[PDB]
Amino acid sequence: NNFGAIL
Amino acid sequence: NNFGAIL
Amino acid sequence: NNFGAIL
Repeated sequence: NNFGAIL
Repeated sequence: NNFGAIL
Repeated sequence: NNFGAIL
């Protein structure tokens, strides 16, 4: 799971 | 899991 | 898991 920014 | 920024 | 910045 992603809980931040993947720029 | 990602809890920060992956720029 | 990542809890910081990966620039």
